[PDB]
Amino acid sequence: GLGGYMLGSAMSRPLIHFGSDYEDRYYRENMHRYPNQVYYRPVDQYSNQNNFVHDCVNITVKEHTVTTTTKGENFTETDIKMMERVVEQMCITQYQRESQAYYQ
Repeated sequence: GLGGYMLGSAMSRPLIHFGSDYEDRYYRENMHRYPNQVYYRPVDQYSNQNNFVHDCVNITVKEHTVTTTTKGENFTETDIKMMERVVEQMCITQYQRESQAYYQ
């Protein structure tokens, strides 16, 4: 269905904290297990951030999980937490960038 969407070219990874130094590696070493892009629609027709991010996270984390399970990989509950937060941060980033270029 992502023909009816947009996909961002490769993004920054933020360095999200979680609460253990163990998790600093469980994120940082593991970055390649989480997406480097996010799927969306632009601010055209869909000027909100809330359901924009929540649906970007739905679409992207679903699609990325399928793309994992079709390769017989899996994700821990912590992996979903990271994924969700990175994916939200990357979506927020893109939307804030295009929103600012609209707010001008």
